[PDB]
Amino acid sequence: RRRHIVRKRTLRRLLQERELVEPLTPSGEAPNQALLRILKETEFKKIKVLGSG
Repeated sequence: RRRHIVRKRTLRRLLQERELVEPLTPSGEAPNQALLRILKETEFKKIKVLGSG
């Protein structure tokens, strides 16, 4: 234990998603949206927090 995030039961979906979303599909439709939702929903969120000091 260290942080607060579902990892034990999560990996279960990952290990089971090896025959669906993983081989060709990284997360879903494509990575372009992964970086998009990350960079577009965390564009300023992560930076403002990371550049606190």
